[PDB]
Amino acid sequence: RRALRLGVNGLPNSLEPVNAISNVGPRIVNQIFDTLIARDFFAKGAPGNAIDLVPALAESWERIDEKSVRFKLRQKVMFHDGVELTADDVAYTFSSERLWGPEAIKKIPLGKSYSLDFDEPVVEDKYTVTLRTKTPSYLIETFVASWMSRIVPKEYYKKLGAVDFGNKPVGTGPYKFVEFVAGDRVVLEANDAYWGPKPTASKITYQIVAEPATRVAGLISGEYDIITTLTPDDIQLINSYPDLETRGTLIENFHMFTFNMNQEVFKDKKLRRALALAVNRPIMVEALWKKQASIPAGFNFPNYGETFDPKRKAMEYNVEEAKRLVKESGYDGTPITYHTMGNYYANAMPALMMMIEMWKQIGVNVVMKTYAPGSFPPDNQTWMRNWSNGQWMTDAYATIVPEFGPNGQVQKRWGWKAPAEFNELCQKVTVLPNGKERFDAYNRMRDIFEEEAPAVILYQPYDVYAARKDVHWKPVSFEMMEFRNNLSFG
Ligand SMILES: O=P(O)(O[C@@H]1[C@@H](O)[C@H](O)[C@@H](CO)O[C@H]1O)O[C@@H]1[C@@H](O)[C@H](O)[C@@H](CO)O[C@@H]1O
Repeated sequence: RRALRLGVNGLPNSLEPVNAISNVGPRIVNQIFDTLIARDFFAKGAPGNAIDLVPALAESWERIDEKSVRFKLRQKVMFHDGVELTADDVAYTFSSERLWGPEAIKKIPLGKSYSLDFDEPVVEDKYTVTLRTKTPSYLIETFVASWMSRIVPKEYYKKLGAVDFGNKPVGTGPYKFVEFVAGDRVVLEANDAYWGPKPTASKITYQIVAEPATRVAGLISGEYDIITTLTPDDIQLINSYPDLETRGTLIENFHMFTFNMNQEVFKDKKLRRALALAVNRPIMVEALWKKQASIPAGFNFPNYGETFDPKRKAMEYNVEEAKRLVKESGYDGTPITYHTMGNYYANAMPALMMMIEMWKQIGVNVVMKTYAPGSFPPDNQTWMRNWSNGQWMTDAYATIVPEFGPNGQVQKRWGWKAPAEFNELCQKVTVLPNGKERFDAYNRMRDIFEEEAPAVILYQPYDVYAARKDVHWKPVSFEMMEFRNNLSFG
């Protein structure tokens, strides 16, 4: 079989699947591991955006009541080191010890804040396990299909510990670990003992090429089979080569900028709001995205299903109100830094250059500060920074509650003093079933989010890849690459 060569924007600092949650980790850990339930993006001929959930490590499952789901595990599934998958591995994956309890904070810093209100799993037998929540949760199934729920081997993971496991991962997935050179490459090889569709590449190499121009050159020269994280300005050149093409899709993620609200100038909402109200998103979408990016009506996305609000108004744009907020905030004209890891995010620096000019027109002076991969700056040296959030559930709970809620990092680490009402609503939507009360609570949370501006949503990126026409592979509407029954050569 052909070896697959990928030129990527970046690499995660660990292959521990929860710590690898980012724009760059899932395309790798999706190959090493499996989940109990998987999303089939290609269900019923869909162009990589189907919402259908299908059996994966769980052959079947059944919701018992408002807070428990029983899973019947596929038998004779082997981890890469030979160990057979059992309910004990699944129980460990979703345990207090490894994932969501207080002891897990050191190993998986965001484990607890991104998890449901789990109770300890119950192992019924070697192939039967029940996942439970202490309080009602109708999100167990969507959680279990998500990037939080890749199944790790209990004994091997405990032996190494989360850090060393992150450098030598073992999973049940179609590709097994070969090597990891931090900040340079990850190499995987075919797991020919895979339980599902057999791997079609002999090897996969994820080679970091941080500068997108160099990545495009690598595809043109024949060094890479597929490249990631391009902008729509690269489409015409790549498609001019008869043996190459672009493959793009709008993904269930939003780009944003956010603030270190421990900094004096951002403790209060006024200047955060001034900066938010001066962003002309449609002009950025036209200039940098060739109309392909999508601007959402607040923290509100169609993948939320029953908790998506299609009637919501656009996020405000008001240059004159922004000018008045700069004056009322007492802002004295001092430059404010905005950190970016180059173009880790497609259009990060071009968007920042536009926003710097928009902010100059309201009297705020912003300056770019770049940081290298793996060297995220110290928190107290950051003021503004760019970020993104993958919308990882078929529900509005994610990402507003896990990221911006009372137990989340935006309030605890980055100092957002959220109104008490916002936190009360976060607690309510966590346990309520779908209905008018829950739907209205998310809309009020969205309104407070826009009023407070702890972050400023820019748009959903149009994720552009480029590939050799002789490498058959279709993108999916999420920040990952799927190769199961979706990778062939010739
Ligand atoms: O690639 P990202 O946008 O964010 C990562 C961030 O996690 C990491 O600290 C930083 C330094 O290496 O690099 C990127 O900015 O990944 C986010 C993730 O942080 C978030 O938890 C998830 C759900 O909201 O969405 C991702 O897109």
